[PDB]
Amino acid sequence: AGPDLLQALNPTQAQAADHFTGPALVIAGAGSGKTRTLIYRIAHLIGHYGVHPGEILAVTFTNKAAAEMRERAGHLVPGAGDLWMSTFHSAGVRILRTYGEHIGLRRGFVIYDDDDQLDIIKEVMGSIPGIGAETQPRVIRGIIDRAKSNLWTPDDLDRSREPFISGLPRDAAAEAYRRYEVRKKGQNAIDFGDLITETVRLFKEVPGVLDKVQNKAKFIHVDEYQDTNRAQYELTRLLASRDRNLLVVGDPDQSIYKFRGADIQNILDFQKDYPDAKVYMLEHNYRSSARVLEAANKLIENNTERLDKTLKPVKEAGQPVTFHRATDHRAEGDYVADWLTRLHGEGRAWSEMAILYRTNAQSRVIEESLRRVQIPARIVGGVGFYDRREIRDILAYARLALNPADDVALRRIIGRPRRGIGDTALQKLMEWARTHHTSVLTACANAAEQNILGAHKATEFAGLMEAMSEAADNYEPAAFLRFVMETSGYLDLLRQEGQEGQVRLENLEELVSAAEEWSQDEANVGGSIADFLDDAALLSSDMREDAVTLMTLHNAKGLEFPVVFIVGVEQGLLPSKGAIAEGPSGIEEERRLFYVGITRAMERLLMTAAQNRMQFGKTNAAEDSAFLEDIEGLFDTVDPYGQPI
Amino acid sequence: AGPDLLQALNPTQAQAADHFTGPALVIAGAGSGKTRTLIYRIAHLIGHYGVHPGEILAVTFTNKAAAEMRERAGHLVPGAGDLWMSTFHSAGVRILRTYGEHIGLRRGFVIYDDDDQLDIIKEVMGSIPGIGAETQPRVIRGIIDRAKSNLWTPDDLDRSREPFISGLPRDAAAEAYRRYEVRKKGQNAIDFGDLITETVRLFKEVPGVLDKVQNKAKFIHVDEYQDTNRAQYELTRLLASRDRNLLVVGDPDQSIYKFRGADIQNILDFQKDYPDAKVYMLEHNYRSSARVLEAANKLIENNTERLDKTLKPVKEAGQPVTFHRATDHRAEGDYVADWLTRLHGEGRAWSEMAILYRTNAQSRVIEESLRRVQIPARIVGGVGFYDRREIRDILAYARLALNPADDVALRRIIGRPRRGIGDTALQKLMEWARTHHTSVLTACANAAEQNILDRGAHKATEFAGLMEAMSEAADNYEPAAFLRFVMETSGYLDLLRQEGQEGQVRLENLEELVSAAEEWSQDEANVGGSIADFLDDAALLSSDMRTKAEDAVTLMTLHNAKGLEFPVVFIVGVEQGLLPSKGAIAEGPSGIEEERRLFYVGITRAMERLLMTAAQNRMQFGKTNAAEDSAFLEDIEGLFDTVDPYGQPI
DNA sequence: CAGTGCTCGCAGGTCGTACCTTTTT
DNA sequence: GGTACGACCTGCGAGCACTGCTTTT
Ligand SMILES: Nc1ncnc2c1ncn2[C@@H]1O[C@H](COP(=O)(O)OP(=O)(O)NP(=O)(O)O)[C@@H](O)[C@H]1O
Ligand SMILES: Nc1ncnc2c1ncn2[C@@H]1O[C@H](COP(=O)(O)OP(=O)(O)NP(=O)(O)O)[C@@H](O)[C@H]1O
Ligand SMILES: [Mg+2]
Ligand SMILES: [Mg+2]
Repeated sequence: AGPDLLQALNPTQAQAADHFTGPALVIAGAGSGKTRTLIYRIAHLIGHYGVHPGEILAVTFTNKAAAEMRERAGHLVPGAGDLWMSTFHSAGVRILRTYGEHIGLRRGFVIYDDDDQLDIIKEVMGSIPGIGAETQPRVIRGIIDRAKSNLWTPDDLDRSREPFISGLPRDAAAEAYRRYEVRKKGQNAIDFGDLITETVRLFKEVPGVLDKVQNKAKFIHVDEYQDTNRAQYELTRLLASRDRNLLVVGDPDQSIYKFRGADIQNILDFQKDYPDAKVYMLEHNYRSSARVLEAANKLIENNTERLDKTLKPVKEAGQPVTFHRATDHRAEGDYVADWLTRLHGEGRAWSEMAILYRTNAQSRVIEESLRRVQIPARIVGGVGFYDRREIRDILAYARLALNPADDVALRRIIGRPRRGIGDTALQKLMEWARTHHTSVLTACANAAEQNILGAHKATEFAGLMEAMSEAADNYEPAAFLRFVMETSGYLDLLRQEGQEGQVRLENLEELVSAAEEWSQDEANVGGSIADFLDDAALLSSDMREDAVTLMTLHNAKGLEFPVVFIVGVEQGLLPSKGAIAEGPSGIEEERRLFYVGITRAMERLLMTAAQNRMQFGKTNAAEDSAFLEDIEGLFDTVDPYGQPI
Repeated sequence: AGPDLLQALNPTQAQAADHFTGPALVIAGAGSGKTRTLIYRIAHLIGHYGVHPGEILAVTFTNKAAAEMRERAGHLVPGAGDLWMSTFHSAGVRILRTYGEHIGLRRGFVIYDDDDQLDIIKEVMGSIPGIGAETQPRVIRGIIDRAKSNLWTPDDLDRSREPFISGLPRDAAAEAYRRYEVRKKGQNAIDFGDLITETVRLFKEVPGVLDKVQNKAKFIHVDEYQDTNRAQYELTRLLASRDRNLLVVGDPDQSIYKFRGADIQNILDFQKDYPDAKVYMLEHNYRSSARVLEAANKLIENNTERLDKTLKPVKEAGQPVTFHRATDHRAEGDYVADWLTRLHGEGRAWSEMAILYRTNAQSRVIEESLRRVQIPARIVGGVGFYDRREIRDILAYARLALNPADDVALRRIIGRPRRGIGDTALQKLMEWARTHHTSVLTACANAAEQNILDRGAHKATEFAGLMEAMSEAADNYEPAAFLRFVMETSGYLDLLRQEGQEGQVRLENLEELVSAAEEWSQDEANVGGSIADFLDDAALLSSDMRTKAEDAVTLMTLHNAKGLEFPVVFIVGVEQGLLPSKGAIAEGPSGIEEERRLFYVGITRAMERLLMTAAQNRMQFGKTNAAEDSAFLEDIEGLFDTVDPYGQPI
């Protein structure tokens, strides 16, 4: 043990990793060693001040940094597994899974997925006066999710500034959110946002529970605090409130989540909320060559009313930062394609390189261009593996197995394994659930009996589901799924129309393969199948080698690569058609995004643009990004083969 | 040298049974020993004249007479096994199964039922000028079957006397028969009447075949010759023509089949057709008590223009013949029910008794009144066991398995084990067979390929694939287990199992079909029997196989009864409108006289007691109607004794 | 370009109609 | 009375037309 702070950390990084008690703010620029300090402190609390691992909580946004830090502390300090380290939402689960029965969340409270929460909205919209038969359900969800991100009730939504939200009348939307709650609450179901707001509701209402939890978080670490919303803050303040051992780390230049409700004021107001906090500032960049740093510092400079802090380079100015405008986007794909294999020959490993884009659609062209040259590719945050119809419906059987209520799942799974269950019979069964205010699954069992709703076809279904329930009380997750896949008939469907479907059944076996890992894994000892549906539904962009890493500019936050390709630096993408109509605040949100990208590169940064670009079936002229003007003369533009132009 | 004639037969019976070569007619009244002569000649040909059994043929109308003459043979004479004994239609089968190719019947031609005849008709009658729904199919079937009973061709039908037939224009009906032939023919298929006409057609065109068959029929016997139709006669004359050893037996008073197309002239004109024949006449009734005979003799007496022949009773006048008019038809069922039990305790066994009725609907009432009292009931000629959907649909798989072109069977099967097979796709499949002149089966295999009958393209390939599996299982497999295969693999058991509460008694019948298919191949005459051989045997069955699928009262029609006898016989529904029937009355005297022969046959079945009944009211299919005594009881009045529900005169 | 919705045409089940009653291979 | 056949809904599937690319636990 005995990790001298001064050995692996510079003097102020050391003094901050030495902070023991009280509120602390660690505020510094990109690649200044913020996270690394956060990892060394965790080791320094245990080894020096003798804090027990079980007293420590460290929370970030994406689960990629969460695992990073777990192991990261380990080869210094054992007990990475004794530490509580995850996202706010993962914590939200664990807390509400242990304490849910206090607030009216019973056994079988579900995790209603994003796509899942649409069928709910569609089913409320008919009842509501605010209309467009044209208003997209996902617009209503935008309102709701963001509202719980601000920690507002439907009543607080009646009183919001704007008389119209998105496309809607203030009171209409509020009412949707008011009938959304009643429906989902009556299904014993909670959504993403609830995992935060409901926890905040748990600590305010039952103070004795908070007290017991704060024993597990005595010493509280938060990375990426610049991206925390009002809810997350409120949860944080409540967890700190007893011992006030809260130490948050962040950068304001890096706050890219505003669209989802990120509050830049949370990191910038930290000492107004905690006057007694200590403030540590890091001025040095350890990550990048001075060549890509000067480029970053000159870009972010253009942002106005930002805290101006020193970021001084510690590395010699490296290989010049380059940009290439290729006539086509396909030639942009081939430029990156080509220049990956070149850099490879020179000795760069595939994994040390990564491709960053504004929006996901940009990845399709990139892939095939890699595929062509046969460059191993690893895409992060594409169309999910758990998004695919194959896997999704199986879990809908899995959810409905544990939760007789879910009618959002019943919709997807009643149809595909064709039981010939009627369309008009689905409406009367919804009129059965409408008249009885009832758990829908039992009405189908009672279809032959009672009010008699094609009669028996329902009794045979409740029997197939009871068979899943009895197989849900006892049987193993890996083989319980198989039971479902088989006995539902989904596997007989897929076999019967199987030529394209055979690759679909291949996915379905892989679900058993991933469920083997989950079960035979170390943290899952005696893990329930309900615990698996939990862990699947919260996954960020390991469950979701030596390959080029494709992904979005947003996802990248917190990582670093020796070589980084930023593609689609163009007016309309970087700063986006949305962010252009926003006005200065919009452009300045983007400028931070482009900043985060630039600060990812360690040795080389290669950025590209296209003269023409296609989006869904029309080719359009493309203009260089306004941001390249901001950095002009800090980079050398390049021809498809690599020389200045 | 064994079977001494003068011991078991009276002298003229003996002289007749002694006839060896040349045409011979034995013509006598009821219960005279005509059939009883027929063995003793057959036995006398073998033991005395040294005729070889394989040279002998004996023919009748009903398998019941095929049983009679087989038992009569075996239980009375050694070496009875090779004797060729069956009906005309059964003969037609065996002859056409052996020689068919000479006349253009391919290997494995299919034998259609009478029900079967209607998918063919319903297919053709849309194209012909005489329009349907006014004219239902079963009328057109009536013409064709009767046309071929006369041995006539569509052209001959254009030349019939009547300008209208049943409800139809002469040439319209003729045209339907002309397009029914071309259809049936193109399926490699033939109906019953063909089993005669085609055989007659086979002997006329190819002489060398007739010659080879006439070796097996050198000596020919025909019982019940009075009921033979024009075709049957023509088939007989041809089989006789070479050696002319034909001996026919019969009674004119007994000719009840005119509606069938029976020729009363055939037995009457025998010596005009065979001027060298011998004519033996039996004047004695061995069967019945003098009391049941006098009643018969005095009834038939009323018929006019019939040959007058003395039937003199040999048995003392027995228990008086009784008649009872019960208020209801139910009380008539109850009177029969009641009096059966009575006759039982006094020592009569159930089987010695039988109940005869005119039309089959009369049996339902009777049954339950037997069931009530719990009297064992053996019903002959009711709704067939092989008529039932369960059975019939399985054999439609069997037929179609052997014969790809059977679109009459395909209809009754393709949809039953629901395959998603198109209603509207059946019309496209029929427009495929209409456009291609093809058998239907290969259009289903060619579904995914070719013209692609879609919205279910795969559905048809999976069908023809289920049928090839039935073809290969038809290739080499046991009849018993081959049907099981069909029952399972078609999914017909699956349907009845799934909705199985009522369908369990149905899947029980399907067990019985495997049971009789098991009982059949175990049978002695079936050695190395093909399943094609079974379907042949099944579709020709008269009113053993039908009755099986003991010691019981026998229920059956007056018609079927022809040729049998019982010590006790009930005759029910002797009433104006049943005996002689509402049709027979409208026919006028010829009709009246037919029915009088029909009633005559009933009376002459009874050995010891005949008991006849009537109802004052009779329900048929809803409304209860006033019922009247039959005008025939008038004919026999003072001859019998009326009775009350308990047995004494009113 | 693609994923989703939404409407046409076709399978099968259930429910109300007409005719039945001659008789058999 | 019984059956056998012809007209009425529900049910599912495969070519339209359509419509959306921000960014995420
Ligand atoms: N005292 C040090 N000596 C050498 N390297 C260091 C030191 N401190 C930090 N680093 C390195 O600096 C790099 C980035 O550190 P990091 O913790 O990721 O900063 P960060 O602020 O969390 N990055 P970001 O979240 O994007 O702003 C890592 O490669 C560290 O190894
Ligand atoms: N010579 C006889 N000796 C003893 N019994 C006889 C003699 N002749 C006839 N019988 C019996 O009387 C029955 C009637 O004769 P049978 O020929 O069988 O009926 P049938 O003459 O054909 N009447 P039917 O069948 O209505 O035309 C026979 O079956 C014998 O039982
Ligand atoms: Mg960091
Ligand atoms: Mg006889």
